[PDB]
Amino acid sequence: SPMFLPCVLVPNTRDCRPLTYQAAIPELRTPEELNPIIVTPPIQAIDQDRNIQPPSDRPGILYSILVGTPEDYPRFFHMHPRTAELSLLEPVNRDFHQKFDLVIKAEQDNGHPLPAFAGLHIEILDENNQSPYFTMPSYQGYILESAPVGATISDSLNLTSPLRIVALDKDIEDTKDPELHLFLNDYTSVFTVTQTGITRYLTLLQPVDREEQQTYTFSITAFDGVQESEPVIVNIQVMDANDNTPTFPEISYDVYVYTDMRPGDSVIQLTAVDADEGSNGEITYEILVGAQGDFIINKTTGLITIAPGVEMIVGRTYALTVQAADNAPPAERRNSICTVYIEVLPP
Ligand SMILES: [Ca+2]
Ligand SMILES: [Ca+2]
Ligand SMILES: [Ca+2]
Ligand SMILES: [Ca+2]
Ligand SMILES: [Ca+2]
Repeated sequence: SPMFLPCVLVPNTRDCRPLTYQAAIPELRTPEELNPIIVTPPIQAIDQDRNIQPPSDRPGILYSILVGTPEDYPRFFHMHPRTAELSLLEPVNRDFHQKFDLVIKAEQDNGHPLPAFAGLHIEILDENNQSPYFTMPSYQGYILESAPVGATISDSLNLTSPLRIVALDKDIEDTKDPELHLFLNDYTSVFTVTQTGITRYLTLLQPVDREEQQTYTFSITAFDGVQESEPVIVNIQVMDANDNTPTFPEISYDVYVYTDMRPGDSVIQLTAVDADEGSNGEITYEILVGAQGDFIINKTTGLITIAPGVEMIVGRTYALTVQAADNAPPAERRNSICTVYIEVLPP
C-alpha cells in the first residue's frame, strides 16, 4: 500500500516501475569514514490517500531489510526503522564480497501492515589503495659528456642500451600503463623523465660537462594520485670525452743559458694542463724541431735539458718548437705548441 519514491511511470500503463535503489561502498573504508551510506535515489515510501494533504512529521512508516544475498549482509548493514538510513557496520573486503542485493520492506505501524517492497543493490568498489613501486632497488646510468640535449641515459659503459625505469602499481592490471607521475627530488633542470609508459627513460635537458661535475645522485618518487612510492635512488656517471687540449701557460718562452753548463742540466721546466680523464688527460712532450741536437726534453716530465756530448757556445740562439699532446687515440688526440727561445750567455 505505501509506494516507494520515485514513481517512474511505465508508459502506456498506470504502473510504477519497480524500484532498485543503488548504493556503492569503497572497499576497506570504515563505517566512521563512510556512514551514512548514500542511496540513489534516497529511500522513501509515502501513503496514497488522506495524505493528499501535507504530511509534515510522523509518516508512520517502518523500514527494514526483508532479505538479501549473500546472506551475511546483516554483518555489514543495518537500516534505521523510521528513517531508512543505511549504516555500514564493518569495513568490506572486496576479495570476499563484491556486491549485495537486498529487498527493502516498507510497512505501516498502525497495526494494519500492507507491505511494499523495493530492491536495494550495493556495489563494493575497487579503490586506488596500493602504492606504486619500482621494480629495481636502485638505478645506475651512464651518459657521455658530448651527448646533445635530448640524449637518453644508458644503463652501461658501452652506451648501447637505454636506462630502463619500470614503475608499476597493483591497482592497475598487467601490461596496462599505470599513468604514474614521477617526481625527481633534484637536478630537474638537468634531467627529465619521460612522462608516459610502463617503462620510463631519462633524457638530458642540459648538456653535461664531466670536468664540471662527474656524477649525479638523486631519487625518484612515483605518485598515483593518492599515495607515493618509496623514493628510489639513482646514480648517473658522466663519461669523459677528449674535449680538452693540452695547454701551455704561454705561447712562447724566453730563456737564457750559460756556457759553463754541461749535459744533464735543467734548462727549463715546461708544464701543460689537460683536464680530461685518464689517457685523455695524459700528456706527452716532444721537441718537434729547433733544438739542433743541443737540447732534449723528458717525454713525460716536460723538462728540457742539455743533450749528452754537447757544449754550449757563446752566441748561439735556438728556436725550439715544443709539442704537448694527450694520449687519446690518434683520431681524438689533441695537442698545442709552445716555442722556447734559448740564448747562450757568459756567466
Ligand atoms: Ca585496489
Ligand atoms: Ca595505486
Ligand atoms: Ca668537458
Ligand atoms: Ca685532453
Ligand atoms: Ca673531458
